[PDB]
Amino acid sequence: KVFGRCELAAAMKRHGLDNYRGYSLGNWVCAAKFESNFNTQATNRNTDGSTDYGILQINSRWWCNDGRTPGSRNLCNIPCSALLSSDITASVNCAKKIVSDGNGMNAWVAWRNRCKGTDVQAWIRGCRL
Ligand SMILES: [Cl-]
Ligand SMILES: [Cl-]
Ligand code: NA
Repeated sequence: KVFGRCELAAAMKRHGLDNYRGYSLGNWVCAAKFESNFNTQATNRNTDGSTDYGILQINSRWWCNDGRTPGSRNLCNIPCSALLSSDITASVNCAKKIVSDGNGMNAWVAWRNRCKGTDVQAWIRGCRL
């Protein structure tokens, strides 16, 4: 599923991301735009052999099982495929774990490079929230 901006903001808010660990909703919408272009089916292979999955591009080295990342963990206790669903529940639940890990939203390279320090509220402007 490819979300609209406000549609995604609304789903994220309902799943409790607005202000989660102090990150305003616009941070999460911004991260999703640049990680996945709001596409839940987005995948990207990394040099280390891990793969990023879903709307928040969650990586198999640590967070999910895909059966093909030797030596990896599955901290969210889910198959990576769960992160590709039209229903964002699994991605949000796992994202809450990631952002709690120690580095906050710096765990998302696109967030650090394209969202951090910008007017992130702009991502939720105009939305009925
Ligand atoms: Cl694996
Ligand atoms: Cl933080
Ligand atoms: Na894994």
